[PDB]
Amino acid sequence: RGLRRLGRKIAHGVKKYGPTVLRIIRIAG
Repeated sequence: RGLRRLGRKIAHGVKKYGPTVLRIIRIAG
């Protein structure tokens, strides 16, 4: 769980979260 562009960028924070943040905001307010 390190990748953050090789594949873990498009999803992550949406597929598991719902919104999209995380790998973009990594905050999710």
